[PDB]
Amino acid sequence: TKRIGVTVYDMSSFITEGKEGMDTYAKANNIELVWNSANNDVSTQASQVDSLINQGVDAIIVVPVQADSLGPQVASAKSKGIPLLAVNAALETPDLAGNVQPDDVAAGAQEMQMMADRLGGKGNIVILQGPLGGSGEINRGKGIDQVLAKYPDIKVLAKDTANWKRDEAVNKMKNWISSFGPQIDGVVAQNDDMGLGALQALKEAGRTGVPIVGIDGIEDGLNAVKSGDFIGTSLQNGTVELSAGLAVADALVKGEDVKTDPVYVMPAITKDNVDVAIEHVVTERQKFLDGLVELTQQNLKTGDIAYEGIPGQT
Ligand SMILES: OC[C@@H](O)[C@H](O)[C@@H](O)[C@@H](O)CO
Ligand SMILES: [Cl-]
Ligand SMILES: [Cl-]
Ligand SMILES: [Cl-]
Ligand SMILES: [Cl-]
Ligand SMILES: [Cl-]
Ligand SMILES: [Cl-]
Ligand SMILES: [Cl-]
Ligand SMILES: [Cl-]
Ligand SMILES: [Zn+2]
Ligand SMILES: [Zn+2]
Ligand SMILES: [Zn+2]
Ligand SMILES: [Zn+2]
Ligand SMILES: [Zn+2]
Ligand SMILES: [Zn+2]
Ligand SMILES: [Zn+2]
Ligand SMILES: [Zn+2]
Ligand SMILES: [Zn+2]
Ligand SMILES: [Zn+2]
Ligand SMILES: [Zn+2]
Ligand SMILES: [Zn+2]
Ligand SMILES: [Zn+2]
Ligand SMILES: [Zn+2]
Ligand SMILES: [Zn+2]
Repeated sequence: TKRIGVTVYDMSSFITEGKEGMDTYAKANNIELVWNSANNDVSTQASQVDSLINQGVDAIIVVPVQADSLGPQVASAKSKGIPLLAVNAALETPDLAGNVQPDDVAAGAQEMQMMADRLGGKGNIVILQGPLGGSGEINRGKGIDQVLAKYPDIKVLAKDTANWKRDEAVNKMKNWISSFGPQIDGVVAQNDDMGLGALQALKEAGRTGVPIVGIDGIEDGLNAVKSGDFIGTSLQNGTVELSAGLAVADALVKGEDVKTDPVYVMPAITKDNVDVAIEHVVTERQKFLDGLVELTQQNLKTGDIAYEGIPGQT
């Protein structure tokens, strides 16, 4: 019956894994999802929101390219009575109907603390950023910086974007390897994909054993934690977070009272608890998806949208 438009920045690993959860929730709730991807382009994404508005969908979910963007489109949707939500990354507009977000400051702090823990408080790092001007790099950078403020013997030799993408990260890391070589003691990657690119560049330079930390716990990232290729990650289960977003959208379409700004807190993932994450995200995906609608409705009650039973969670 309900038609809910989705425009995402790109089909990243996180979004790709999460789409299955969104689509599972939609099918269980009589929602047709209109999927669009903006391939990392703000104007494309603006055009997609315009189109969804023109189509008269019941609600719109934006996973934004840029935080400072889409003002006219979000004001249009609001003026027309179409609930528009930001999910997964932030928008600056005051007109959102819902706002379903990770705590990216916390996640950045957590990854940097994992690295500081590994290094014993001393060493030289490089930092791979998400797309500049997205809330993910802004907020993860703030949390990294909060932790760097405690460690005078940790030095950042370089920081740059690789736009969430593995192969950008390989090329950035190869330039830093040619500049700094074995002065690089660790890599803090703002997502797992970029950390895996760095891993590949280091391998091809003949370096194994360099500490790398990520964020997301995508399939390949969890496997990297299990194998020791990463020191840790922070779980951002897209099946969970994106389905939570859709559930807030669905409640707004139905006129129900709902918490419209729940926060997804990413649990730390290490070799101690990576098995369970592997079951949910890698080896037992379909069993997890069979449970997802129920998990989502329970968690929308507690507000604890990240709960999935990872060791360490409440
Ligand atoms: O670019 C939007 C988000 O910041 C992004 O989807 C991140 O949450 C994710 O960690 C990237 O892999
Ligand atoms: Cl994937
Ligand atoms: Cl699917
Ligand atoms: Cl589907
Ligand atoms: Cl791309
Ligand atoms: Cl306004
Ligand atoms: Cl912690
Ligand atoms: Cl802590
Ligand atoms: Cl993956
Ligand atoms: Zn892409
Ligand atoms: Zn699948
Ligand atoms: Zn699907
Ligand atoms: Zn453009
Ligand atoms: Zn902002
Ligand atoms: Zn307004
Ligand atoms: Zn916080
Ligand atoms: Zn911590
Ligand atoms: Zn050193
Ligand atoms: Zn920035
Ligand atoms: Zn590659
Ligand atoms: Zn190569
Ligand atoms: Zn994956
Ligand atoms: Zn809000
Ligand atoms: Zn919790």
